Amino acid sequence: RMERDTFGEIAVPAARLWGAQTQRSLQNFKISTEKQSPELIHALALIKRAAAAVNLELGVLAQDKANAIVAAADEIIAGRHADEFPLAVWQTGSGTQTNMNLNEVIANRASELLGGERGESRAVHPNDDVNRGQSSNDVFPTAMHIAAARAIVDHLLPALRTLRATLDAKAAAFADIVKIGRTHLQDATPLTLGQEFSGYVAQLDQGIRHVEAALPHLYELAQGGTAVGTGLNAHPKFAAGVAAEIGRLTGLPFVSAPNKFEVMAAADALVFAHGALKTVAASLMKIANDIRWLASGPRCGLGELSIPENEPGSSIMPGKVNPTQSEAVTMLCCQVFGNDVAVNFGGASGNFELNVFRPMIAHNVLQSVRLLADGAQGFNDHCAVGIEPNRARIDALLNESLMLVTALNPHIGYDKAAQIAKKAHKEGTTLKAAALALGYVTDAQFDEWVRPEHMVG
Amino acid sequence: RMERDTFGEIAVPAARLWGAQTQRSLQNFKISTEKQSPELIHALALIKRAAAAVNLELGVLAQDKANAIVAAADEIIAGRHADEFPLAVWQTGSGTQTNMNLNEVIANRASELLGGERGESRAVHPNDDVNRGQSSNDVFPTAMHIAAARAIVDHLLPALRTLRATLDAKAAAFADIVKIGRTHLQDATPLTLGQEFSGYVAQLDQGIRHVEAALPHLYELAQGGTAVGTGLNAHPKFAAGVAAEIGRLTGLPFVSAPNKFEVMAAADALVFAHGALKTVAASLMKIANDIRWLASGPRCGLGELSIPENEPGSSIMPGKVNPTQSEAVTMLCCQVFGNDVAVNFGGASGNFELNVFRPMIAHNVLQSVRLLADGAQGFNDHCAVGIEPNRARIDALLNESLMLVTALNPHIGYDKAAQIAKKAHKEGTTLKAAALALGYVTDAQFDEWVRPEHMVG
Amino acid sequence: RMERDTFGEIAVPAARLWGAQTQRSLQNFKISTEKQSPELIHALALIKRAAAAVNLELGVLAQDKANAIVAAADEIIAGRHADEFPLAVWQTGSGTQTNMNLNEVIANRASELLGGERGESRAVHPNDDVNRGQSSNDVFPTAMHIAAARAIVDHLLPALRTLRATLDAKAAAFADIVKIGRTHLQDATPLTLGQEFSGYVAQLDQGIRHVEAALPHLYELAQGGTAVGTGLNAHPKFAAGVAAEIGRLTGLPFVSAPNKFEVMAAADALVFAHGALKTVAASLMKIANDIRWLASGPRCGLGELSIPENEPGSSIMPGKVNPTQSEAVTMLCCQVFGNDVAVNFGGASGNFELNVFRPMIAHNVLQSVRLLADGAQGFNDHCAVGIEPNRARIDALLNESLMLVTALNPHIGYDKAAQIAKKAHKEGTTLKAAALALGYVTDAQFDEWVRPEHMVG
Amino acid sequence: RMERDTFGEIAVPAARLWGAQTQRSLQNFKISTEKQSPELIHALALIKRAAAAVNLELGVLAQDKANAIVAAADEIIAGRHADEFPLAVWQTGSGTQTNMNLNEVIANRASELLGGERGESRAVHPNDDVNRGQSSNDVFPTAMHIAAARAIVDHLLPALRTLRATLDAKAAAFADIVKIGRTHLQDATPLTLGQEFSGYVAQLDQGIRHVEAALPHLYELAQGGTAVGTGLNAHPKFAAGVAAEIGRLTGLPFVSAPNKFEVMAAADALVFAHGALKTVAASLMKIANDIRWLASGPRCGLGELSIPENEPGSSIMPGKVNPTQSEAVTMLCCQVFGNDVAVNFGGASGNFELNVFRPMIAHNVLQSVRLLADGAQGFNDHCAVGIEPNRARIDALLNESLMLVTALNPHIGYDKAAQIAKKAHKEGTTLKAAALALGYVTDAQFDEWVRPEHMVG
Ligand code: NA
Ligand code: NA
Ligand code: NA
Ligand code: NA
Repeated sequence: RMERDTFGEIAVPAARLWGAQTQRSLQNFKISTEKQSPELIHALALIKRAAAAVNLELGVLAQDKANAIVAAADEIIAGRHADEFPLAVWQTGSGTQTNMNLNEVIANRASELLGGERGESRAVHPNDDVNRGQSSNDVFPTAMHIAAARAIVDHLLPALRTLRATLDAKAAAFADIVKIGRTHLQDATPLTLGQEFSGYVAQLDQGIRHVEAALPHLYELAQGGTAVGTGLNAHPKFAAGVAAEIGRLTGLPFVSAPNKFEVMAAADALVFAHGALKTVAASLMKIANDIRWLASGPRCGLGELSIPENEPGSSIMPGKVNPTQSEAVTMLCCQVFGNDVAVNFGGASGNFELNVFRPMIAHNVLQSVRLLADGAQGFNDHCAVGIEPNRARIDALLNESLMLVTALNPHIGYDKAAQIAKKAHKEGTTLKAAALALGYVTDAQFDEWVRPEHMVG
Repeated sequence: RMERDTFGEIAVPAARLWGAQTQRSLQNFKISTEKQSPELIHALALIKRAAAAVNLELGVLAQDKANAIVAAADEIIAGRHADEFPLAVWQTGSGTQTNMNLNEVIANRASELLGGERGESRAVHPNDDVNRGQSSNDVFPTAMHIAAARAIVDHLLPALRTLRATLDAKAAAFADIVKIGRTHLQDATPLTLGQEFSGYVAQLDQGIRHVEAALPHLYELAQGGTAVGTGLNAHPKFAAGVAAEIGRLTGLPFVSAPNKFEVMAAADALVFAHGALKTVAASLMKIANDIRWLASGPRCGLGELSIPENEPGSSIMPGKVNPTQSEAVTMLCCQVFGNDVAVNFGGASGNFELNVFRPMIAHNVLQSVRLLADGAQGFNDHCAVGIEPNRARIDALLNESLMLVTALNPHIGYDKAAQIAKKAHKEGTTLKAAALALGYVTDAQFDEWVRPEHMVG
Repeated sequence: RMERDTFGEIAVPAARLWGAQTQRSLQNFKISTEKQSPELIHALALIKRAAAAVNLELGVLAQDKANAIVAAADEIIAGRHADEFPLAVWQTGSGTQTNMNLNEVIANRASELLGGERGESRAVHPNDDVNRGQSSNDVFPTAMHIAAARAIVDHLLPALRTLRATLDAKAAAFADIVKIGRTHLQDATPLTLGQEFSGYVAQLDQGIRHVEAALPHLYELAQGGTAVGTGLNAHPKFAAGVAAEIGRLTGLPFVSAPNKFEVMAAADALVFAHGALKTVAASLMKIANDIRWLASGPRCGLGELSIPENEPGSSIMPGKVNPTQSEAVTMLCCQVFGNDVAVNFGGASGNFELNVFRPMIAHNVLQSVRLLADGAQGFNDHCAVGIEPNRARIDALLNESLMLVTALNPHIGYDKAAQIAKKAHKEGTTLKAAALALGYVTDAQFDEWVRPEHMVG
Repeated sequence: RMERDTFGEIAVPAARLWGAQTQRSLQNFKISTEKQSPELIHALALIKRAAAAVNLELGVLAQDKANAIVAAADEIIAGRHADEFPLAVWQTGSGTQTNMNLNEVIANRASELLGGERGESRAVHPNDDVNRGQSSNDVFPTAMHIAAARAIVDHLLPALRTLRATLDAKAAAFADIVKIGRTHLQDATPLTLGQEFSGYVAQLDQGIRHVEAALPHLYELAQGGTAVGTGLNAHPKFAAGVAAEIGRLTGLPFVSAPNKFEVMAAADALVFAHGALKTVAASLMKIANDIRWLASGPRCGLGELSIPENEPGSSIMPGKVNPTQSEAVTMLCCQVFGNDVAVNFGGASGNFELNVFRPMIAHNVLQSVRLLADGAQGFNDHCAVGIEPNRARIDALLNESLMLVTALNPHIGYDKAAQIAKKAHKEGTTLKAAALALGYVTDAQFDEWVRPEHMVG
């Protein structure tokens, strides 16, 4: 069919629900392959849903149009129009082209829901009805905040809490397994496997609190600032009304931003939220790395842990288990670190009344949230829940090390203890063998005095 | 149908061409939505094509299988199997799961081409035939290098050369337009609009040479290193043969890497290539920014340039032209900067015989190439070719500035010249008006002595 | 003099207060020129001061030694031993060499304070007295947290609050100055200069709250974890005692870390704090940029603001004022963004019981704090306090723009309003001139209907 | 004494050689503690030396002044005026304040060398003589290029070549030591220790070539572009003359930049050079990491290598050797990655005729060069030259692994080989023990058939 905009008319495939402007600009920006995320499209649709409800309640929009717009927005949110959003991330820096994409798709679909047709005859107008009371300039920042906040609360925090619960159950189960510490990669003072795991659990607790610290600023919505922040041409109740309705729809305490200029001229809440995300990435990197190192072998590595084997091995290559989950996590943590830089450059580069690096900022923040959430969940399900200690190997490393010699200090003094360690080292023997050789400690004394289970605090 | 691997059997949709391992691991890594790029899948298929040809020539693979494998690989390369590669970037760090995806799809399709069926009855074996003489460990590094090099030569360099040609044609056309320089954002010494544009052209020339400097290392292929770099179990002629065949297929001087350990244990060629890409990003950022600033207005900005209007305006809002191409470019340049960090962290994090951050490294490098290439092309087509000078505005800024006062220095000395500038500034007048007021310069003298066209070198 | 360690003896200049190990390792790490910051050295000295007091109170350290150690630590904190800390940042990753530097300097100086001598005869032992109850492994993380927290509270937050107060006083003063908005760099809807400034103020408020959100984790101290986190060989009251004493000394609510493993195996609090710092950097970049752009000229820029001239101009080059403070700030904001990446790579790279990227992490975090604090203060003092509006220029841009045409919409309808704007644009005239020409609006009507002061909400 | 500038007079300590402007602006920029590097100050002095010589040769500068300026510049270059350059990096973005610092110090010192005095009576004028024919705008870019190029050629490349030679001598010495490979951290196919080391050597060769690829653009000098690139007010022979003289002084092929606008409006050569530097950082990270991992223990790590012990150990803690050199290198590699981001943001942020992020860009590039050069040298001297293989441990890991089972494939087939590996794994025995138990291979057959020395290509 032919759709129309202020430049004229243009053919749009009958099967598609977008209009003139989307079609026109689907030719101006063949840049790469990244498109707006479903999360972001859904957040935009939620704003359109909320605006229709509020505009109905205020008496400025007819009920039939309002209801059809709400129903169309709900279909988008339910995932039923996956193919109607074809535009690139690399577009207008305000996200205008994508705002128009929502307006046109919702107008065409709402028109069908009213018994009408797609295209120039439609009863619902993209700008005058779907976009009523809004500007591209205040809609897109609003959608960024909503998309990021909901992804954090509904996807990331629960995944982190699940992994935390698992590692804490493992910590409890491993509380009595004494192992050799490693500092600088070198044999060190003992601790329990449970204590080491309790570190990971605490890192997750800290990360969860840091991420939560990003929410209050994200909850502040630009909607109602209109073109430049002043609220010119907005209905006086729209800002508060839309924010309350978004709150009702999401279950989260969204509020109208106390300073519209700040949340339009800048995307600082996304910069800060991403700072929290890269803190989680640093923790997950460490956790994932420790686990793959501790499970390395089966015979020329550390060998302290066994992990589940996800993908089929060789039969000739037992018990070679590649730590695929740790590799996926460590890779995505690198991606989060890169994404932070892209967000930072964009966030820093606002000019005057509007930051126009927005589609890129949103693309990165939402990707980072998905990566960390799915990564934590997958690592939980396919690795962490099945971690097992190799108890004999752990205990052999512990007792064949040189590190337990400090237990002898009270009983024979530092110098003789040091003398035994040096001799075991030089000769390739156990501490016990060297201690017996020097005549400094009987077999029975060694066993009574050298108790790893008493050396862990 | 039921397909089988060493863990057992698993259902695969009849409509799909992949096998047991792809299907199995399409459930282990539901991480986010990023999949391997077509560029990378094509480079992998090219290796399989080359291996089949070489293995035929060496006499180790039957002609019928070889021909069917080549034909299947060609179909993948022609874009006919877009839906047969469903795996995430966030997978095995070696890219093994994706190597298996190629082997299985090509085996199933080659089997059809031989008159056979998909699945367990197939005549072509994914590992024993499609993967003959190869390891996942040496295939994936090879494909990274090929994908990056071809994308650079076939996509990025031509786009950069096109933009360079356009800006140089503009430089020539604007060679006699004298304008006010700006340093620190402040009014400064004059230059021509052509000279300013010649800067952009030179930045593109420099960038093209820097990017070309990344090619020789990318041309070095790991193929033939097998599991750990030694070439154990490779046919002795395979490494050289495959590299020559990849050379023939691509038209580029690919060679067998002189040190297999280096191109397997590290992805340093990709790290370096991405260093070149972020240099281009810094240049494009500057170019894109200057152009949008110089075109800012229509009345409260700089106003020196007009740019084409891509997307329909308002009718009420002439001549407001949002610089959409500059916004797309500046955003993607931010993305390239982030991508560099992700590449760097991954590149730095190899252990012993294999770097296993590879799918992430490849994802970023290939994205950056696409962004810069399509970005440069779009900026060319939709902005640069239609840049026009606002000649009256440029000349008004020039002659109403305070900067031309230095022309008077030889004729009345520094102090009187400085005296005129200070008076024009204080009084809000032209230099000429102040010069006449002080009685230091006649009207006729001003016009004879103050010649911007002689102040540009 | 000759000082001694377990490798033997080594000459130390008589004029210096350090000992064998510092001297020895002042030759092993001639890497570049960066040394530990005074902030970090002071935080280390504070720990030694606190340990001495606590160890005295517990009865394990003699009063004379305790008092001399406290007095020596105080001298370091007062800045009296600036030349006694010669080691590089690029040292042991645990900061051990620097811990030893504190122990040796304090031992030698305390020995002098007791009537003794520097060197091998000293009454105070670096390890057995100054380092009593401590490990390098738990001291350095403790000092990182203290140094970062105090620098945030005592240096950065007050500087940010001072700049915020100034910009808010400016906002109030400029509340009635109506100006042209700019979105995408293009002329847009009006707002007041005060409203625009209120955006900056709100960004600072947000940043201050985000930075404060980093403090609780920084307040958690590793001290008492000893070698690997377990607290082996620590006096049972030392951890709580030292944290309380650091609290008393600083006025801040430092506490013993609930999980020692987490704050030793990782530096995640510093990663998060730096995430807050780079959020402030993104805001300051925007603020500093807007101000220099708005002050650009004097005649070929935007020209809306005048800023103080710090450094002497030319006399021939009035009124060229280079925005030096904005340049310093924008440059240091770039540095903060880089520093974040270095912190992130280090933070992510802990192994097992100890993260050994610590001197580098600390160097970056503390540099970023200093840069942002001194930058905000300097920008306040030398730029922000003296910002003045160029009222005639602002009002001329406003009224000579095309943007005020929307005021006519209610009185003559959109189409005629749009018609006037298009004609002014095409002809190079004011809106009023075009409106009179078309006979759509009288002079008196224009003035009554087009009221910028009513178009700002 | 009192010195004077266009704002008036100001006290300068009699002991210091700088003048009014340096003193004045030593109060405007108390930002943090970073000052211009000696490398950069020396490069600036070299330009002043070259300008004096050229200006003498052209007849525009008196011989006595020229000679005194040259002599003063030489003293600065010889390191004799370390305390005369007190300004911060965080200054004018053009580096003007630092250009003035050189002009004033050289003028005052040259005046002394002519029999005159420091201060207002001086015979040599900072601007009119020391800065003759130059602008701050073209001097600073010139000095950045010189400083970076010389640091690369004279400091970094030789250090990299020294480390490369050492690791290649080690590779040769270890060519017959067969060891277990590791991929994904897991036991893998064998290779020689020499082959593994040859990887590191090849990474260094590649890095050296990549760094060399940055030199031609760095050799292009802005000097002669004057204020905005046009060369207005430059002597027509100055650009070529100064570049030739800098070439003569340094031994390097410096040339006048073919496009002055490009090397003034942008610092793209520094962006690219830093891209090369971060490639070297990725390689050094890997090398340094592998070595510390391979030397980890003495008993609960990998244990394949011994490294020199730099700093004194414990006596009680043999043979615990912390890998301090690897820690210093890995930390500084993180710093280089961060520095790249700061350089990139600055490089991307030029406006119109001048990039004014220059002191920050230079600070980072020159720091990265020093870190990598001193890091490589220190790692060479204090680690690499003394690396020794633990031959018994290497051979025990090899022969007690499961990996050698593939040697049996030709002699008993895959299935029986796989059967032996599975049994050794399950039972905790050697492959030989399991092979004998199953009756599949005699003792004599095992030794004849399983030859690690034939499994390395
Ligand atoms: Na003793
Ligand atoms: Na004069
Ligand atoms: Na109308
Ligand atoms: Na068999």
